[PDB]
Amino acid sequence: EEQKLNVGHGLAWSYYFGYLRLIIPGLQSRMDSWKKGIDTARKSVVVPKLYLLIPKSCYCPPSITAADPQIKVAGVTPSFVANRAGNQRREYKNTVYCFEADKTDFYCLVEYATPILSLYEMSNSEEAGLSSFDRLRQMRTFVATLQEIINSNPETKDNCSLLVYDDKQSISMLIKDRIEKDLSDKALQ
Amino acid sequence: EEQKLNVGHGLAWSYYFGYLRLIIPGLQSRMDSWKKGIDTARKSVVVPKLYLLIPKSCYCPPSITAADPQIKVAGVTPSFVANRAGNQRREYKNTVYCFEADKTDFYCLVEYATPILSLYEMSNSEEAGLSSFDRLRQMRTFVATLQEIINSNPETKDNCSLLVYDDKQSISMLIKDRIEKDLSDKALQ
Repeated sequence: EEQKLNVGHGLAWSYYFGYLRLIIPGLQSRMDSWKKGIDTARKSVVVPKLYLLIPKSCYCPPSITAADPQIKVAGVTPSFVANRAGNQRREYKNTVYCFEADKTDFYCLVEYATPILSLYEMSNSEEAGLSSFDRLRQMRTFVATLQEIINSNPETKDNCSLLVYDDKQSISMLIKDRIEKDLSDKALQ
Repeated sequence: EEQKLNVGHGLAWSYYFGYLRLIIPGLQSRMDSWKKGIDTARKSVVVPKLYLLIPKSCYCPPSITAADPQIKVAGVTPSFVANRAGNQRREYKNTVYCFEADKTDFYCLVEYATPILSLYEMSNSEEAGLSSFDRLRQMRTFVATLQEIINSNPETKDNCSLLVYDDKQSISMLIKDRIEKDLSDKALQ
């Protein structure tokens, strides 16, 4: 049936509790400590936000740097600890990316929304129950639900942005345009 | 709404394409090579199946051995490679467990169904959209969908068994009873 192919709401709740709720809270404070390590002649903007890439094809390439060689790994925050299910502790580190634009170095966190890779696989699969699968519809439920979850948590609301785009430009260019849009409003506030 | 809390079908499709489709196919052949390493006086049964623990609470403890100290790590298959999304290769290894019962050593693969940990978190969370969340209903959609996916792939159908149980006995005892049930029928066939 089509109902077993209602998958997007699940992918969102899983991505949040299994990952985003763990790696995002605290991010501003971590970037404040990390930012103090930049000491250069170069103008640099450090944005304490994770930019989540949601390509329309749902194809998540395995390396950011390989998809856009303008986005280069700048380093990594110090490790921190986060808890699932009350008491299940794991160590994490945020990976900082850097791209140059308009003679200024921009630093942020960037990742693909890896759960949508299953949307890609379900749409190209051969498996049996998949005839009435609608990739864009599930990608929309994912985005919509995930956006609502992220907004409902003040530890994630302002430190996370979902970037939906047609991957058929470049991702660094997309991120630069979003950073400009976001930074204007944070100054307005 | 309740519809954004229809999550079980998603957790199942994600667990399959993001994990089970990758670590299960080939398992019989891997256990055949691994089995040849057992050389002892002890009677031993090597079952080439992954037994997936689905506790009713949806609490997945972080160690099999810590939940049941009768299930001990016996070793690991040689590494193999599996592909997501056509071309995204990662290395994997199957972890073999051993428990003793009735004076015979039983060897198999055992894992908790980790996606259900998000069902646990959604039911104890405080987050906003979660008022009409029904943990058992979502755990049933998960099991039902996952069972259908696993059966539709001949590379997984016979090398995977879902063990649903009330975690309020022991898991090794549960697995032993399922192995007896399964081994009878494989002989009938």
